[PDB]
Amino acid sequence: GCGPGWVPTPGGCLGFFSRELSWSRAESFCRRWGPGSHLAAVRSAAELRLLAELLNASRGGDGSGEGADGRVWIGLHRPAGSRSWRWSDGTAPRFASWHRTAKARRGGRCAALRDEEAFTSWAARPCTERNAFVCKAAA
Repeated sequence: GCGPGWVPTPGGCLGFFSRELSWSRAESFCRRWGPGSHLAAVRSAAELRLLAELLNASRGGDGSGEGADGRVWIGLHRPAGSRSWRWSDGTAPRFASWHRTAKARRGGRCAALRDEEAFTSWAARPCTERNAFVCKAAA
């Protein structure tokens, strides 16, 4: 039972926010909803499809929520000093949909879903970049 403005996903609720914030500020914003809330982690292709539907908003409405107009921050990032990327919600890596090009895998330590392919892949962006974002409040 997700509140107004949020949609169901396995294990919790998704919430898209159009306000543009740096990765860190977006992650903090998500954490402010309470324990278990973070920038959304994507654990499977099925989960990504639900996210794509929410962000593209090509045919679906509830009350007062539209779709994303650009790249969207998600919970994957590479802390300074670490060689691998990790999800901000504590889940171990299991699924990844990096845009398959060398350029999309460099240029920053934070990942954002791309609007180019209707939110089906993500790329590395400067963590200071201000982008819209999506939170997942896990049960």
